[PDB]
Amino acid sequence: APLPQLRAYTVDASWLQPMAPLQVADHTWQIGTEDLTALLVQTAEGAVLLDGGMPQMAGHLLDNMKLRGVAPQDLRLILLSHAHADHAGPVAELKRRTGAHVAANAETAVLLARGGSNDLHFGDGITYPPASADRIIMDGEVVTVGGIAFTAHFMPGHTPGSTAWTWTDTRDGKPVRIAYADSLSAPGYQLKGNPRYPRLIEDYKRSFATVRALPCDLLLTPHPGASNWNYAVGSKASAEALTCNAYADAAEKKFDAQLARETA
Amino acid sequence: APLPQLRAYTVDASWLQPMAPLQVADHTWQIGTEDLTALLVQTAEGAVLLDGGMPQMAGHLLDNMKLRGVAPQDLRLILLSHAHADHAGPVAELKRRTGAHVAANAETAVLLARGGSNDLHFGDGITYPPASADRIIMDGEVVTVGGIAFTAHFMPGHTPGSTAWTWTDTRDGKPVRIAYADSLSAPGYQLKGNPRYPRLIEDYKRSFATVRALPCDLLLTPHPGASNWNYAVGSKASAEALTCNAYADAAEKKFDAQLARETA
Amino acid sequence: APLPQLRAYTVDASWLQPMAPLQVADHTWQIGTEDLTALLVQTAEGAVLLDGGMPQMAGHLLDNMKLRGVAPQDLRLILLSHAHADHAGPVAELKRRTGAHVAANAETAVLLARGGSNDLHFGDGITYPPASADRIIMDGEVVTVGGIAFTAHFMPGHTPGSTAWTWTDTRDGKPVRIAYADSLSAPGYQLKGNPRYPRLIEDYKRSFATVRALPCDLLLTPHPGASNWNYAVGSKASAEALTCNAYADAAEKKFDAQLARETA
Amino acid sequence: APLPQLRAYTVDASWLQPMAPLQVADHTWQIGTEDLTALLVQTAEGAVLLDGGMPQMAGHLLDNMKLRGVAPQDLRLILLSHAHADHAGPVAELKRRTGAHVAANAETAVLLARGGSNDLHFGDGITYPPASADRIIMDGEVVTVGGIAFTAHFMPGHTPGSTAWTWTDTRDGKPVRIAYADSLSAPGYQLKGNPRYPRLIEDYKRSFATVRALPCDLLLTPHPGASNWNYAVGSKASAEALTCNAYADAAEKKFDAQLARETA
Ligand SMILES: [Zn+2]
Ligand SMILES: [Zn+2]
Ligand SMILES: [Zn+2]
Ligand SMILES: [Zn+2]
Repeated sequence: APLPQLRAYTVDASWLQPMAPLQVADHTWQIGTEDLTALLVQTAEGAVLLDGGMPQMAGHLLDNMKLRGVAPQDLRLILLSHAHADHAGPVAELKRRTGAHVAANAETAVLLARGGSNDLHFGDGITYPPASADRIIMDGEVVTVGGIAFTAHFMPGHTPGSTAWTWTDTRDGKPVRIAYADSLSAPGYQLKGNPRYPRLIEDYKRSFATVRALPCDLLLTPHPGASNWNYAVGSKASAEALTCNAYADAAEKKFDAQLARETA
Repeated sequence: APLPQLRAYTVDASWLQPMAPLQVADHTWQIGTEDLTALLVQTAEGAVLLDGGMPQMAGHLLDNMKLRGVAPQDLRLILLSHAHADHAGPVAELKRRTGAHVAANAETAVLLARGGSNDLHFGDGITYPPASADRIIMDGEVVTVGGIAFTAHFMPGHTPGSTAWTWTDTRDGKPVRIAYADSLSAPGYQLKGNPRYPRLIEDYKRSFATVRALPCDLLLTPHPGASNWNYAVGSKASAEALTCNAYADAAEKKFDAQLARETA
Repeated sequence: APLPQLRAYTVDASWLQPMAPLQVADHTWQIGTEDLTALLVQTAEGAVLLDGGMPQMAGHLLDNMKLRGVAPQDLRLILLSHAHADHAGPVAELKRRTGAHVAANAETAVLLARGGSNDLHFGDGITYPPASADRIIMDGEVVTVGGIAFTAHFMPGHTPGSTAWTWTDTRDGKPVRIAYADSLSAPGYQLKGNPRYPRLIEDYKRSFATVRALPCDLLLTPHPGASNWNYAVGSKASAEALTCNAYADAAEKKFDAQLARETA
Repeated sequence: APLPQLRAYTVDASWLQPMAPLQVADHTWQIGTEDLTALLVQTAEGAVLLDGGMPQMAGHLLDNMKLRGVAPQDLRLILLSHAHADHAGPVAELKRRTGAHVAANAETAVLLARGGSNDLHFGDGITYPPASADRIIMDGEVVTVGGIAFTAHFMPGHTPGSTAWTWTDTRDGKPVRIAYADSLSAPGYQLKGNPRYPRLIEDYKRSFATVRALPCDLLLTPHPGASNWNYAVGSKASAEALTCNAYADAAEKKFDAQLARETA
């Protein structure tokens, strides 16, 4: 009776479907896949990448950056929503090939440093190549690259270091407040009485109100389905997108229903 | 005109005055100096150390542990209030000579990993040898060593990873709730409008209420003067010690007065 | 055309076949699987573990240690041959559950810190949970635990930080020089003109002579087949075991033949 | 009798005397102090910095880079001779303000990661702010930035990760082979029978022959006095500079004389 073999982290085929760079605003572009968000912000002093998706997406991300006229050495900063393999996967490889830095809070830094291993809920089942954080950001700290200011908003829940990023871009000169909020789900999490996360419910409830008050004109999520985005239709991608109130209120209803059946 | 020389972190002579192990409870001992707290908890499965003081105190700590019949390999865990040089100093040296592990939250871990350098308020002026954290603890997580359970209580303010530790010991069988709360001061900190700590005031106010509600029968602080402890008098050390309400209420008055004159 | 899914590191079923602790000397025991070596050294002051095998072997290792009367807190030190997933796999999990420290050289430390990712020859195909090294050892440095001295012998080749460990045990009082040498193979390695390892051939040739001169009465390897060990037969396990000269001379013949056909 | 206070790492005033950028070749510039070498290499795709000097030199280095028309974001890579405070000091601060990466071998990486603490010969007396390595280089590995190729040459002795860097620049089109070799001294080192460095003598002897065979037309050292450089005289700085043979042969005579009197 041999010990069980290792099992790889497999996802849906739509999570790995490459797409051409879809434009969100004057300086914001989606360069990930159909069901994984990878935001690129082109500035006058360099590019900024928010999340990266699965670890095997490092090559696809570099191709879309070259399509936007962005050399590897032009990527200046990598920002993360939360350090899971399906979002912070190719961060290690992108640091070696682009010369970019990674800015994340302490909780995301320690999770990214160990490659998602020893997860509070998943253990070692979802492990990705480890990467180090070059700058530790605090709640509400502003990060500026090429004149565009990125403000961090801590929303602990899915991970202790979940962060929503807000910045103001333009749409043919007319400004737009973009808010890239993280996930608010808890797939298979032990919500009540978790020894690894005793204050989990208090963090989710405080994060639901944090998402509601985010300065936002266009909402984006790491998984586009959470905010009712459809990258496949291109022009009509942001047609039925949800607000910050609708996204937080819908996630709280699922949280309370999951918390209620957990006690059953 | 040569560049200025480096300056060492010098403290008062009382902070470096060795003392014999002063007993606090049946299993708790003070093995630091007169003005620096180093709590040792002897259990049936090993010893636990809370803080260590200045970096040059590693030799004095090992001597007092040997006086208590504790070999270096018997030290099982090191706990920290906050990762500053005057408390988490000899942590790196103690890990090499005792085989103990360090448990701290993410904010204390990233601060301990870089040896206090790049401080949010002090910069590189107070640098100590770096040490790594072996276990990342969350708010309210319980750590048990030899039957004694240590509960973490996050109180961000002095540092983002300030932690108060509470545990129940005995006094000749009669139990006692000990609460080792961290400092609540802000020496020379920019309280309002700090770009490195935008939510500093919100963290201090929330930490003041956290200290008030701590389960406590005997309060101890990293600096014994903050809780009106006097290690020099030995038997009368805990005579005029402050409560949790008195300690938090007195620190908030100084915080508001400092915040008021800062706006002046 | 979706991007290819991730693939897990699968091995032979014999590499994951648990076995009872097989005795090697008075204080040395094999507690791994049939085709993976995990040496345990019981001393008067604690236990020492050399390698651990696949990452999913952490539970099996703790069971055999309990069979030998070794509690988790009794494991004092973990030693490694080279930081690959099939040997240094459960190191991260064993550190969290045993309170042991890890001693390895700089090259093994930086490879263990990133969980085998960014391998010089394998890339990210063989990734395991990352672990940190607590003590950096040099070539020829002696490590003593409970009176038994372990001497490190650098043999760079399979990995830049491959290390052979030698120590003197007994066999009913009669001493025996045990040498736990690392692998000398190069599976699919680019030997000549490797940009990631320009001095690869010089390191292998210098390592072949290092293995020949190792003080050895009984040779063991991470893979027992390399030294002609057969853990399955129990008593006759060390019957046809190879010497240090035979093991190094046979590995060099395969190295030269592989280097010759590589130029073809 | 209080414990002794901490003492800062003080150096000569000439080690902290700022100087204007002195030109070495068409693309190589000295931007450090009079007695500390800080080489800057301006390419078409960015700048490369070799060493930095004392930790308090980060501001002076950025000023000279601005004089050479090099913005902070233009610094692409930082190379190190050995990770001591008087050479790798401002590396941590330069990474935060320039967005550059650090390339060093495993031994320099683990020494830079702990800020020079726990030195093999100095202990914790010479501690500097810690910095992380982004790329691990091997012996003879080539690093190219903007067409200029930097080849690493391991020369363990002063530190286990001492590295000499060689590259070919020009002098008005006429090429010149520059070799930036590390120090070969051992100030107060225990050469024979050192438990922290058992193979110290073998590494020094092998490093002396390594420096002799370095491809070199102009030699530079971290301390300009070792190679008979005089940055103060400007034009006549490289007048009486030593060769690679003269520098290695003079250092070996001092090594043997120091090794001889150590046995006395
Ligand atoms: Zn997800
Ligand atoms: Zn203090
Ligand atoms: Zn193997
Ligand atoms: Zn020097």
